[PDB]
Amino acid sequence: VQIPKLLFLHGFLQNGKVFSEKSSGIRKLLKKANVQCDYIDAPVLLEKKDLPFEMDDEKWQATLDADVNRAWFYHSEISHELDISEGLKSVVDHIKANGPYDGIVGLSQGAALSSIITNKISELVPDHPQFKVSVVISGYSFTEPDPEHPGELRITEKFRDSFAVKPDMKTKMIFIYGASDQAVPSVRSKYLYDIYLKAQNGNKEKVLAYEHPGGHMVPNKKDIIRPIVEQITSSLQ
Ligand SMILES: *P(=O)(O)OC[C@H](O)CC(=O)C(=O)CC
Repeated sequence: VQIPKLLFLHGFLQNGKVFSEKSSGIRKLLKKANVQCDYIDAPVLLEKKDLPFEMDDEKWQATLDADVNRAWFYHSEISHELDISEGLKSVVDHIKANGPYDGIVGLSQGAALSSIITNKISELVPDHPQFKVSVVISGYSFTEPDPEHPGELRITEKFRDSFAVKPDMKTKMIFIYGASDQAVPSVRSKYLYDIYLKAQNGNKEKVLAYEHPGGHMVPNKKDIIRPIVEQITSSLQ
């Protein structure tokens, strides 16, 4: 005490409260291991037209009532169109005011953003050290078709620096993805995992991957979340 602290970044169409509810199992284990888990809300307030999937008026009202019409950034299928400035500043401001944080945990948009923040934390928040641990749940990077490599993807130029990982990072990366996930197919999370693995010269003790059988969700099954939490707590020691 003060005990280690992790910052949790939710996914598209959630908020801090809902993410806390969805991550209750992992949070229970971390709290038992004397780790503090902080949840914050994404700043981009969505209108119905900003949804990339169908939803009726009733379900949209329900979304409004729950205060979950939120994103870290507007969705686009075209990576060069993405703008993370507001969401990034929101998290950075929070860390400035409430840090330092020993680690970070992100889901889907929150995981794309948490990965970028992991890469850049010491530049974004002067005097803040590297994270000890970064947990990337159903994450992805801002890829596009590679013109000279049909069928292959590259990171869009706007975000090349953002997803660049320096060699010899102290941070332990923990990737989590669901085998059934169709919102963010695991190929995207593995693509991002590979960037870290390469930067760490193939060291699977520093860059870890856990696949669960489920879909686009924070996993809760004992046999998956226990080893994950063990890896987090061991990095914090
Ligand atoms: P992530 O969940 O933040 O990004 C993936 C999609 O844009 C969001 C999504 O499929 C949903 O929010 C589904 C409910």
